[PDB]
Amino acid sequence: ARTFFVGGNFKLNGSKQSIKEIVERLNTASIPENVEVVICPPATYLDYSVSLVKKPQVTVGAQNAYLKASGAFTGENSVDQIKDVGAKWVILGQSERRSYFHEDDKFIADKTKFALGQGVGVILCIGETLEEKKAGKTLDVVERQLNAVLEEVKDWTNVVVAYEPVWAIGTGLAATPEDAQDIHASIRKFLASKLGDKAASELRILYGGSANGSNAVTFKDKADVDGFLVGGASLKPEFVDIINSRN
Amino acid sequence: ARTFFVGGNFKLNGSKQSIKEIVERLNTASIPENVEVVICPPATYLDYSVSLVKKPQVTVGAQNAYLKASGAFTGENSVDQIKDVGAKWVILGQSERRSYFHEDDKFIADKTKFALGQGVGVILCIGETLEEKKAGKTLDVVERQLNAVLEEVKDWTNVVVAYEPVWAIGTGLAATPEDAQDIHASIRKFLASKLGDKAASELRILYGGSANGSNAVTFKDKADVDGFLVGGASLKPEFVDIINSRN
Repeated sequence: ARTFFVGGNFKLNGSKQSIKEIVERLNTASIPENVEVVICPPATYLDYSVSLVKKPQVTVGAQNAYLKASGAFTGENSVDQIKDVGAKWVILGQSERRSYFHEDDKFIADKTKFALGQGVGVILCIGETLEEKKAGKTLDVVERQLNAVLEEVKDWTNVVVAYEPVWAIGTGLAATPEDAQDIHASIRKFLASKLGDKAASELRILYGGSANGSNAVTFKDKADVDGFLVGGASLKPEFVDIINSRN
Repeated sequence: ARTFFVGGNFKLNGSKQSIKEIVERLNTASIPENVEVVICPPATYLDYSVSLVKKPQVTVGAQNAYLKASGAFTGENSVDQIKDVGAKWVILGQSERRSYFHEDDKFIADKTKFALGQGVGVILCIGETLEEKKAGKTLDVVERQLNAVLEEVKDWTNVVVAYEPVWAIGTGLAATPEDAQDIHASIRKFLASKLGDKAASELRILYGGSANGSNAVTFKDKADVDGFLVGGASLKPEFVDIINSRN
């Protein structure tokens, strides 16, 4: 049906030694032939991380890039440059970009149609902050985020959606598998009625936010929870345990 | 006296073969000893550029970084990972960053304090738009931008300032050798106000705004123009002509 995807966002972490030891353990882990693993390092180690990977199921992605591949856009990342180096994914739209780094939904929307225009796969994130949660505004916000992408992008084959309760981001208190299933399935029938039942049925919807070694098995029999976006334990050994969580 | 300095801000531009092509031209061309050349590629290509650099004057620097070193800040570059890959400089303030990406002056200041503290040199940019230019806001804008820094950073030994007349950067006109001289000299004495004659006497102010092979020699017997922050011509081969403009 859909393939189980485990994305590992490293974040502003990782040195050449630590990238050596993480992608060394992934080449040594015993994972299913039938699993999709994307490690997303800081751009300063993407080229290195692709030198190091020797397991076919693990491709490498960047964590942010800009919506034009060349020019005077100092400080920025480019899809063409990460692609040259051999990476196949870019995370667009993290709780650590939109809040702090002032990324407006249209900014992510336009960014997401140029990336797919360029061959790369996108990891798109959507998420409500605890007050939007306190006021029963979760779906109302997620649809608002998705709809800006939706007004721009119409083939979402190489798109994955990453739902991140902002209040579960690397706090240690995740959603329960049950709470997460409801919203995932809600996002999918919203995305059925906006894209088709076939495309809504192919799209992967990753849960993100305090996902870790021991709680991944509780999300084991959750149909609309197609994988995981692992931030904090992406740089821990229990990362293979979240990749073998349905194994 | 002040050492000649030539910074090469590549912006969002390059590929492995281009950065290979470019570093080899400097790796073998005639360049004065005691000139200071810093090439600033995209973050993806920083590690490789350092493996490629062989001519000692030439160090690599990153085009932008955050005010923290590790953590939850997706898409950001870290002062330590640039150091890890071996770049010795970070362009900050630079000017773009203020316009499209909205970096306020104090964001820059704090990022300069932390950056120097981390032991990485700062190329610091300053400048006014055509709207502060025709209004006659020029000097009080730069004094505000520099004052912001000045309150945080109280040692300026590994700082080079860059004045990008924003009415020139990528527009394709270089505001004269004469009014350039006068803006640098103005801002050298404002710094001397805030750090004494001593500090100001050794600090470098580089003219940014369209500098190139054909014209870098008309900035030659200009005293306060201590170097250049080349954008576009860094890619091109006249970048070598600009390291020899001052003979």
